[PDB]
Amino acid sequence: NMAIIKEFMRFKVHMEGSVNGHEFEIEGEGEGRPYEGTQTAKLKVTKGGPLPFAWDILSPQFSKAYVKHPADIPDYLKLSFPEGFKWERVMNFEDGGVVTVTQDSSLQDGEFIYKVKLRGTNFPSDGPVMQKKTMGWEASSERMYPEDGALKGEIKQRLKLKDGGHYDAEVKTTYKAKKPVQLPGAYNVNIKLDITSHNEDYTIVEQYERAEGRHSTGGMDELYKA
Ligand SMILES: [Cl-]
Ligand SMILES: [Cl-]
Ligand SMILES: [Cl-]
Ligand SMILES: [Cl-]
Ligand SMILES: [Cl-]
Ligand SMILES: [Cl-]
Ligand SMILES: [Cl-]
Ligand SMILES: [Cl-]
Repeated sequence: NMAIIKEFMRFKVHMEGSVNGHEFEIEGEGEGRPYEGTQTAKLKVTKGGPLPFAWDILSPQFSKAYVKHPADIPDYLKLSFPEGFKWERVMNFEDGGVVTVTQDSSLQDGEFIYKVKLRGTNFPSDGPVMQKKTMGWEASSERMYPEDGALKGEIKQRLKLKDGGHYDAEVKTTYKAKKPVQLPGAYNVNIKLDITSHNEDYTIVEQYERAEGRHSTGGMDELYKA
């Protein structure tokens, strides 16, 4: 609703997780312009810091309410509020690392509330994640489509490395409204996530993300719709 999701919205996030058995907690808050598809966040490691792995595997887990949509693509996730939605993600990294994530999103007292759980496993002890050799995500295209009564997204997601190379992951996410709301058809979401600042050990980190939905069919008529 245009009433309940305002042009500027704040959020609080809590993550509990483990990577290669190393347990941690993160608390953060953020803000942005949901209909414009822009947001920032500041995250703080509150337990298990400093983290012995790349911040970059956590950054994409910290807000799909802030995606710009053409007027004629049902904004399924915005419409799930105030009750909200859940998402479940699997990231298969090319060296056998795996990240599984679950998230609950709701709207409480006019603020989004995000609860995240993360399990990262089988990262090579001397690979770029555990050795902190990553340098942020390339811009991504998430292919969205409805399936089994939920909204699914698939990404071929690419991390830049300090050595000039790259490090890839296959990602699939299911996004499911807690109440029935109309699912969209297939379309793409262009995403760019930046680490804007961090302290030396990444126990305080600031992110920015821009995300915009675009039609993937419909030709010039649907182009730049909205
Ligand atoms: Cl407003
Ligand atoms: Cl506010
Ligand atoms: Cl979306
Ligand atoms: Cl493990
Ligand atoms: Cl390890
Ligand atoms: Cl970055
Ligand atoms: Cl659609
Ligand atoms: Cl478009």
